[PDB]
Amino acid sequence: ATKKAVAVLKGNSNVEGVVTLSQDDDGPTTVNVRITGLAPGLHGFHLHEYGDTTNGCMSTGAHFNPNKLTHGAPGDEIRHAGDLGNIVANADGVAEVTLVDNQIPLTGPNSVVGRALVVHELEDDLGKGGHELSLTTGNAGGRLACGVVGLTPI
Amino acid sequence: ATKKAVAVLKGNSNVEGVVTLSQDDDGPTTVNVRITGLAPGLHGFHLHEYGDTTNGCMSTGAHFNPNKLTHGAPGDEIRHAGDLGNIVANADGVAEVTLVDNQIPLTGPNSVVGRALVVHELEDDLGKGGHELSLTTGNAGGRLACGVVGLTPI
Ligand SMILES: [Cu+2]
Ligand SMILES: [Cu+2]
Ligand SMILES: [Zn+2]
Ligand SMILES: [Zn+2]
Repeated sequence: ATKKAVAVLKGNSNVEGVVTLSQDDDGPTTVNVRITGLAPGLHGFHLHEYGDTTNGCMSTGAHFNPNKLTHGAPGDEIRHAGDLGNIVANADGVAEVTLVDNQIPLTGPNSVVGRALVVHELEDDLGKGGHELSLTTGNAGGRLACGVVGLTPI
Repeated sequence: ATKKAVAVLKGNSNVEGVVTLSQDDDGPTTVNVRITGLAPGLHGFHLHEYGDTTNGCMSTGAHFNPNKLTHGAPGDEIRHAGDLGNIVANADGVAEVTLVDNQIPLTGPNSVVGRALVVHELEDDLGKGGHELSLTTGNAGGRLACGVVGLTPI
């Protein structure tokens, strides 16, 4: 029983991309990321709470965090539901990677359909940077591009 | 049990807009529309099945139609769930209006969160135009702008 979703990422920058998501029943969610125009290196990549882009990517609110935990790495016990970690942009400015995660389902109470994905200006310090913002945003800086998670045919 | 959503409509031209949606429990959905850049006159306004904008507005698929009926006016018995009728653009190209509809909930099996709102080039003939496309699309022509229905703070 596969369900599928997609986010088209755009912003007030030259960064663009498409992210596809799929899930069987209540299993983990598979996320295929392809984003262009990125500065080579690490970029924070998160599922934010709201699929609201009225005033740009800041309208999407904070990292999706139904458990009221602090910011961490995807592999950590302590993390936000939306904490997908970093993606790596290559020398052509392309990040292309498939991630699998268990806190961003497409069905049920914590469904991320209608929320938003956001790619960030800076590396996500995973809560370990010892910076003022480490424990909330990973100090990932600005929101280069974002898109609402929408349903797509199976 | 209040729920709210929003769609930010964008497309290939200067037509753009913001549509807010709200629903208490499982009652009707109130829809506040503001769209600019329109040719003065009538424009079809529909909720399409998919929140997929990978191929511009065409990838949003057909009108949301969980009951598999033919295309109609919002007040008709025989209509698509997504059939919200026409909106009227004034001489300045602005269409601002509030609609209430009972087939576009924000929760449940027929929820429209993660689907898409689309504003059309032409008038929706409401299935009565005696046209080849009347009973599917209302012969409403091209898709000027569209946006995914995303969650927004209550
Ligand atoms: Cu983020
Ligand atoms: Cu339509
Ligand atoms: Zn976080
Ligand atoms: Zn229709």
